[PDB]
Amino acid sequence: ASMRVVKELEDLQKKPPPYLRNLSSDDANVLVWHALLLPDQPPYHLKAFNLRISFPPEYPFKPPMIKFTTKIYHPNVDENGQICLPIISSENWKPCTKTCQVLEALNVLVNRPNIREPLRMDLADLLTQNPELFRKNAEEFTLRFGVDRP
Repeated sequence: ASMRVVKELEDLQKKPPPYLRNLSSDDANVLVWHALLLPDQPPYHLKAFNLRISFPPEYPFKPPMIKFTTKIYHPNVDENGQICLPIISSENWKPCTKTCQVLEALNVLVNRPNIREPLRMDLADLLTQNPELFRKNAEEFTLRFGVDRP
């Protein structure tokens, strides 16, 4: 479990995707990772967003758990950094799924909001109905809470 996680960790730190920075495991726990996500989608591209990836002791039979620690204003994340990400839901989780694929799909989600099945519906509606107003909302919130962009 820690054995699988460490090698996944090493492989990603060595060859990171461009949208993933400061990938490292917690000072103490090897089954918790932290990373900055760098969205490209305005206005989130102004800041970087830190996330906590937790591996359960059962991993890879059980799916890992991702949350944002940095606050983000987004249709698909709640105020506590929670997300619905199919690839790591229990319904869908497959032990042969790697963490890099999890991270890829999260990057996709952040970049391309799912308006059909959102976490924050008002936000989904806003984004469909007044994209420019959404953008102002997300921007102020990004600038206010975002980690500086590398």
